[PDB]
Amino acid sequence: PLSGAPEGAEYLRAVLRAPVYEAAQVTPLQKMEKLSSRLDNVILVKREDRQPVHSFKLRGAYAMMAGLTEEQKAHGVITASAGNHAQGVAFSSARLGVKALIVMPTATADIKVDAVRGFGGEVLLHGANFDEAKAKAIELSQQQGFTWVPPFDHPMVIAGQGTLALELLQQDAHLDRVFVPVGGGGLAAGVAVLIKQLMPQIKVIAVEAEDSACLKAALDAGHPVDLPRVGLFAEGVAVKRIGDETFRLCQEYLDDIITVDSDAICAAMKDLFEDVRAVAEPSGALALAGMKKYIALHNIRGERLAHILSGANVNFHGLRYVSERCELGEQREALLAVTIPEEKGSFLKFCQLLGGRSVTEFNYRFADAKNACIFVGVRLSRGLEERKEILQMLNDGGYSVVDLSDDEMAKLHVRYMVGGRPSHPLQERLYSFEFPESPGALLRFLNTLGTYWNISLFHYRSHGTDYGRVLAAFELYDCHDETNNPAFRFFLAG
Amino acid sequence: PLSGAPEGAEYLRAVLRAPVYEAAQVTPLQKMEKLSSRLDNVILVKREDRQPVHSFKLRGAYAMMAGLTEEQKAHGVITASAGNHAQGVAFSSARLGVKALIVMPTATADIKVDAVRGFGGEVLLHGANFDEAKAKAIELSQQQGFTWVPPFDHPMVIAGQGTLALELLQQDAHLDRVFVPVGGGGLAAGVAVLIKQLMPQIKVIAVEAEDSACLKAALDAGHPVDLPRVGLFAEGVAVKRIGDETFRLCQEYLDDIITVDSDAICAAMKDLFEDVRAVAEPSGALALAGMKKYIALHNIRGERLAHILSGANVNFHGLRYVSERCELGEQREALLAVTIPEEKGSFLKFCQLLGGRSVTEFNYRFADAKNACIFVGVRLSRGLEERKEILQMLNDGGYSVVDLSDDEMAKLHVRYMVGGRPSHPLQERLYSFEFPESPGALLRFLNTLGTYWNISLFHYRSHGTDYGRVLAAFELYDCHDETNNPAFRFFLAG
Amino acid sequence: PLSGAPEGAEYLRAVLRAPVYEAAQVTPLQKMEKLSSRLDNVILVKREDRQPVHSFKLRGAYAMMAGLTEEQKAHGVITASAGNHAQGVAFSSARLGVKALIVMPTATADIKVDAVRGFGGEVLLHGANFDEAKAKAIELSQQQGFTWVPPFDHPMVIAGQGTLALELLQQDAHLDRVFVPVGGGGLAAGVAVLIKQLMPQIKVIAVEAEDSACLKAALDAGHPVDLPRVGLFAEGVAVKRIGDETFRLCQEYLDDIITVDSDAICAAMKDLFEDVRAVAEPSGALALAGMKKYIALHNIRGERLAHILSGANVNFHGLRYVSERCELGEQREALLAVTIPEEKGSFLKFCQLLGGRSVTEFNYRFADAKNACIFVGVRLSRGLEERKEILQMLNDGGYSVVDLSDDEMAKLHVRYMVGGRPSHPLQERLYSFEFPESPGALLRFLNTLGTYWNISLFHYRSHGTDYGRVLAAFELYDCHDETNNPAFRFFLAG
Amino acid sequence: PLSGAPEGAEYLRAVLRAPVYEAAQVTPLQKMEKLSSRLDNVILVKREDRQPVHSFKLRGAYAMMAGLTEEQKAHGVITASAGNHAQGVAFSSARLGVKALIVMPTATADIKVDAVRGFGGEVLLHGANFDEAKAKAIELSQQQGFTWVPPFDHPMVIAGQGTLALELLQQDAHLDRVFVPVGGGGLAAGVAVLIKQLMPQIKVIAVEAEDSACLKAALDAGHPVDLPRVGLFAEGVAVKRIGDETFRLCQEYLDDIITVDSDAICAAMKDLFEDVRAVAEPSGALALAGMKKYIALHNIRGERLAHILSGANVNFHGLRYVSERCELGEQREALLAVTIPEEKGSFLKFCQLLGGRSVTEFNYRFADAKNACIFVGVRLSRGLEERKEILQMLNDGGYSVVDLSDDEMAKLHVRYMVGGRPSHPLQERLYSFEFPESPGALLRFLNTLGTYWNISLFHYRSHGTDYGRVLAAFELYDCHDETNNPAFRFFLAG
Repeated sequence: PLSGAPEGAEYLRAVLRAPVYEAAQVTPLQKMEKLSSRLDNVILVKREDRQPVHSFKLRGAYAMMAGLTEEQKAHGVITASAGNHAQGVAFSSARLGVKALIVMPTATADIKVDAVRGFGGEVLLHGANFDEAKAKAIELSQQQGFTWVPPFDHPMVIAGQGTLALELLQQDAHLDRVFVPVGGGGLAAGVAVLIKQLMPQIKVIAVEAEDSACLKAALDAGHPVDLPRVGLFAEGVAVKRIGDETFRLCQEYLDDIITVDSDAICAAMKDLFEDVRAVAEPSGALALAGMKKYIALHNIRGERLAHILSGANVNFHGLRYVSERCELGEQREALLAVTIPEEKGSFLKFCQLLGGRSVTEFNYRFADAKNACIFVGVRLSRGLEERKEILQMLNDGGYSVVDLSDDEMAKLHVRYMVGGRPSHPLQERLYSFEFPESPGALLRFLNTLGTYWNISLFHYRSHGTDYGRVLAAFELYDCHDETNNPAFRFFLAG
Repeated sequence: PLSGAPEGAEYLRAVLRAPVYEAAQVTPLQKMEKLSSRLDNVILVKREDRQPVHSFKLRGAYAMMAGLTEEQKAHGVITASAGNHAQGVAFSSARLGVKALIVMPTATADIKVDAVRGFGGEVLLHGANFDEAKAKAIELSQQQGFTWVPPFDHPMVIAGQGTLALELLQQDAHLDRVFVPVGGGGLAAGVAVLIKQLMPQIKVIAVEAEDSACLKAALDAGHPVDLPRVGLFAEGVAVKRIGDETFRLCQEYLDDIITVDSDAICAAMKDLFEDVRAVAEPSGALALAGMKKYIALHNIRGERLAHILSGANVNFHGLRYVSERCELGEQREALLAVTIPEEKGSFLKFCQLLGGRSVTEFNYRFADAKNACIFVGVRLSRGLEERKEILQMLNDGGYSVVDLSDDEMAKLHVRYMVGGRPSHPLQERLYSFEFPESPGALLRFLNTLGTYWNISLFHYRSHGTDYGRVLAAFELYDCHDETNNPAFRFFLAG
Repeated sequence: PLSGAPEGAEYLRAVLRAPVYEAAQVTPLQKMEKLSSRLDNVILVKREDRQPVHSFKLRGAYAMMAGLTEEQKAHGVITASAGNHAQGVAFSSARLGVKALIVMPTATADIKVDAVRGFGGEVLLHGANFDEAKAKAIELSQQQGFTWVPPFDHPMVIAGQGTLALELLQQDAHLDRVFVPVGGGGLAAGVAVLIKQLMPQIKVIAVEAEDSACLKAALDAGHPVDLPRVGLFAEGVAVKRIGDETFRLCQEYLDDIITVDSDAICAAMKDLFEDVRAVAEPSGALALAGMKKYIALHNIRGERLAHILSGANVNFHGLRYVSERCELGEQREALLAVTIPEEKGSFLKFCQLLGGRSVTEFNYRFADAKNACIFVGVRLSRGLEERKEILQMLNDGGYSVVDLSDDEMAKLHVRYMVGGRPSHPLQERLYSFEFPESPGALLRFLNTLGTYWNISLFHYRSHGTDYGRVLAAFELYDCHDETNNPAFRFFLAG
Repeated sequence: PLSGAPEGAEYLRAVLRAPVYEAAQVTPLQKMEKLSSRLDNVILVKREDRQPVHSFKLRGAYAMMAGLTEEQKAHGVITASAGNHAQGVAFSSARLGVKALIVMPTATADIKVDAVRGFGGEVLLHGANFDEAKAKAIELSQQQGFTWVPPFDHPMVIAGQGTLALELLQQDAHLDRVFVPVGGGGLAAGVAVLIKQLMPQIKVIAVEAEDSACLKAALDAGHPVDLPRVGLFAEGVAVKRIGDETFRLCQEYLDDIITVDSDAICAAMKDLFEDVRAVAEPSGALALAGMKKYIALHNIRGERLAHILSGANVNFHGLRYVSERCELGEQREALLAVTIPEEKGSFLKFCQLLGGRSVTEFNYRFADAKNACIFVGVRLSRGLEERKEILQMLNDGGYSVVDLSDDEMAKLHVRYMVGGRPSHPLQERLYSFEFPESPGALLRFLNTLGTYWNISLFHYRSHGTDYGRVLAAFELYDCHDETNNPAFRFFLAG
């Protein structure tokens, strides 16, 4: 049984002896083909999302729990967590045949609670926050003799995580460098100590989120230190203080460290989905984000580089924020302020020039009696090249257009704010419409709507798929009368 | 070699003889634990996204291509597709050692083109649309002797898809019913003919998208018929006419058919991600959406039910639309019209009552000199129960609140339209702000901003994670002066 | 639950549903490369010796036992067997978690008893013979409620054995014919009924030992019949009466039957060891022996032919008889009666002509004062061709030699009988010798022994490896005085 | 590329990088249940007979050949061998896509030649012996540029063999000691250097055949030395001189060495067959024979001990010698000199007392007119206990019996020599007989034969199975007249 501050050879022995395959499985090491071509390196991903709990954490939990005494196992284990560690402990306890109590705050989402219960753990809801949940777990440990299972700061947890690197070196014995995400440091400590026993020429690089960089803080100070604040986007690495034993190993065996911001994590999440069709949680894509930054910083080319996709436990709706952040750094649409006359038919005449393109925004509220201003978005497939062709076509067609595609406020805020109330109150009626979405679908809708009615409001927000949905007001194809809709009355009526 | 209209026993023999495991692999059959508990059935998912091309289509393509003569193989194969069939053909041709030409429209996204090239196919860009690409492929087939590889309407393609059902019946020999998505019918034809040879008591149910229901149309008419229109949300099943041979088999061996709308497909995509952490493309989640509708329609309980996750090739950014549609049928936020005085400090005083909750929207534009109206969104974790508690707390605090949470126009349109131009022009300056996102973060920002300045515009749209980003205008923490921003000038300035 | 006389489609369903992989495993189907080349067919072996009990029998036992009711399982199972069925039942009961009592005669070898105990069965030693063991098992079944597990005559046992054919047809879906050994008929019934449901064009041929041919007897009579006698060489098929339900299926679904003698089984055992390095028990090589006979009888060429290596439970010492029988049909040695003078040095002079060959026999006892007769064996590597060269060389050297290589009595008996007592009593002393075995080793020993002593007895029996061991008597290199050895006194002394 | 005399860390790196799984496979590590119980240790066998060439040798050959330059690979490889190394080289060259020439003596058995050709090597028959074959291979290496592939003395061959130990330590990370057979030392060098890098507390023990102990000789001298002679029973370890580089590693990293004789190897071969139903060639069972000797020498108990079953390439007929040697150290039969009167019926009356036992020998030739002496063998199942019961029963029945069961000359020689010529010439006729073999079968034959005829010769040699075969002569049930058989005339006639 490993205790205290083991030597490197002792950690190697414990990694080899850790019975993790009673619960965990050997996960694939896959080449990222598109990113490898773009970045001129062989980039490999270690797919720990393929574990039954969708993260690496069952490795360390099983290794530590399997190493307990028979009396400790008879008295049960306990931890405090609503996340990946809780699932790892619950699953391991089902595989070992040991009682596991997991304490989580009372406000924990039911889906997280049932996930842990489904893996085999007994759950106790207690506490206004994580700190109160952990205090209760520790008190129950004292009163009832449960053994606390730590998320990272324990030699047997570290040895368990080290089994991932023992697989890695046998799946590609020609690796040059390995990138590892760092929360409390158990994964990085285990990977680094094992690699440096077997193939010490391999470089091991820690990656932290810049707003949750407790390892970097500790390295700068020479010892663990508390972060005042921790960003919450990447939950798995949202750790304020590095572990004592994980720090000892990371300080000794890591070769480098790099930090990245949340938008870089977002772009790495999209990379992983496009290349290997894997969803990574933000902490699971952190190591790739660091690798990409490191490749550019050091002009790395021609090497074999691996990162750990450490987990996939992210809520489906969380991917909307990630995609919205990725779009800001991409060129998927043109954003235009188009000034056209307030004459009936002008909207149709403009859209006729857009032709068979996918319109993503077409937003307007009456203001000036002479000229309407429309916020127009157009899907692009060829980026700036295509944006310029649309601008040139609109100019050759005699339209006054201001390009807003690089306007940060348009991209971040104003695209969600076009509309509001008219300059003076209008006698208008309000209608919603729906049509199948295809290139030219808005054009054909406007052609059908015609010129008889003066439009005083228009909202159309489309991702380019499925159905287009229009809100329009007219002064005095599914279609529904929305006149005097309460939301209109409070925020759009004059 | 199967030709024409084979008997059921001949299809069974061809399924057993199809050498698909030279390219495809046996995919897992997994229990959906959460959905099984909610719907009181054992619900199983066949994970064809685990194929190397992330769909089932390599099965039929390899079986057909492996069955060609040596001279046909020497002259190469050809198809027209930018999607899952193209990848299946390209991958099979690399495994068989045969030249494959794939013709795709010239406007095909580069990522789709490189995916096919990466699987081993030669790509020819030709045509303004799919029909022109297919005409060129057929002409090249005539001129140069390439053998056309059809996406569904061929007995050896059908037999190849049938290998999926041969695995299925050995992975759970106690299944009650199997649900299958239908595009052109090759998958359903192969699954149904095989199941009815081996275990005919199993029910096989076709699932179509209601806006792409060519099998249902053909069943109603008694023969294949052209759909006038096909919805494009579910690309893999966007087929206007059922196959001749697939129709013969589906008419004879299917037990039922059901259709579903796009929002049901969206909800099934979220189900699959939450239960087995798999991303399905819309066609890949179609069968589950049908199964859920069928369970309710027929009060099915206590049965073992399987569906095919047929593919995972959906663009990452496409998940934003899916999530936005899912949210409309859920209770994740309260939407409020809050009327508060136009006195400095009123925004802070209201937010102080909201306390440590996650605000998702806080949007305002000056209108009336006496009362401001704010569009407020609040994240919920306990649904309508929690919504009512917030309403009651706001009422007990003396605020005039209109609940907009069930207002379809607020949910679909007005939440993207609050702002616009003031009732008269104002002397104002515009600033953007950013702060780390956490419960109470907007409150602490407003507390810091203080009461010195009269706010005339406020926009704050948050998913509740990472960083909060505010746009505010003031009449005469990262912070940037945005005064006279062009997007503001055209759409927000008075 | 299958009962009575199920239809073919019901057996197919039960084969698919039999949960055999909780105990048994998918076994390899291997090409026999050397035999395929010699016999001009693709000959494949299904390796049921790779099951944990080294025979197929765990398939049927697990399928039947898993299908019992909860009350039957609670009361336990029982059978009577000291062989492969006992092991199958014991192993299945350990996997199912059910009590299994196995009754075996009291004289059962300890190694068979401990094998069954080691697989997880409780063993009761009872009875002077198998019939008394079975009567006790049946009585215990009545008194204590154990469910009898039959070795073959039960629909669920048959369905269990059928899983082997379900694997077979997926491992080579292009098979032409399958050969199956028949004891009581459970294996053949299961294989035939399954194959004829899935690929009825495949021919299924039963193979019986000619001295244990109860299926052939039953087919000739039209119903099960008792054999008066059963040969005991092939224990697994030593069955006097075909099963009732196995007969029904074999009569309906088999295409042919063939019988073979024990020497053919012996040759098939050697074939299997030489080609795939597998040891088959006699019943496990029976199907191959039938296939070889069938190929020649019907001039089969160019086909894909499979047989079942049904078991490997044969005692190591049993392989000596098998090898000795194989040698009689081979040309591995020349056997000679060499008449040489009774002059000191004649043995050495003859061996000097043999040179560097491996002598297998060199046996002599004084008889005639003028001419000695030696029984000489010589290892051959080139068969009759080499035999003739040795005869020609001996004749050119002036020796009188009678070729005994084709003498059946020399091969079967007299090679174990050369020696005995001299024509009159001699004053002799007896010595044993040992030397390292190599070509020419006997020659070098005789050269060292020299001509000083008159040899009156010589025995040397060598397999051509390791050490040569000589017994010699002389009238008045390890070496031991054996004079007045008791065995010499009773059987060799004059 | 490893060259010269690498450090331990360099060998570890090369073991991890050796691409052996392009040809070799991970082989099982199995507990020997019966031997573990008898010897009070956990005894595990590493099953290298499961490689496609039925020995470990493809590991080292593939690792060395895969590491050659492109030009070396283009010019081909060569070796000289008719055994396991030849197969390893031939198979590797087929997997690598490289020409391999294997030179073997012209007298090599066709089955060995075709085995190598079947694995993919080109074979050249050249030379009167192995030394001439090797000289030709070396000359062809010089003239045509083939790269010589050595059987053991090369760092990349050693690293390849080391992959076996890398599997071993992951299959049981709690091993105490590992036993390894030693021919030229490549296996032991690779196993020892790897184990001592990863888990140096594990003891590694070399096992040599006492008559082929070139490592022990080299250890005693301090450097490689030539053995004058090498025993040929264990072909794979029949090496006269240890390798230079293998010696360096074995001297540094081995913990002990032990030697065993051929009979111990024989007993280990039987152990392996009885426990795991594996056939080992003599070199493949050598390590187990050493382990058994080591356990007794050092009173080892309670440990986890592994040995390498290094190969299974032994000819089927070679197992007869192994079984015959094992029988000498066992108690499977009683051997008796029974003196009975020369009165018609005496043979029948004696056998009637033997009853239903299995007679293995019943041999007689007329000598004294008053008393016949019979050589009688009886199968035992309860060893000395049962032998004594038979002796006591025969004595109580009034027979004069001399126990020959412990007589080494009876067991080794005289059992093959009872018969010969009568004291004076007799008028006799000779007949052969055959009957089904079962307990009491000889008794029933003698009862049928009756008392009418005076028997002057009787030979009956049975292994107790299948058919009993009698030769008998009578003075003046299949049955054939053998009178004046030539073998009788030369060796049995008076």
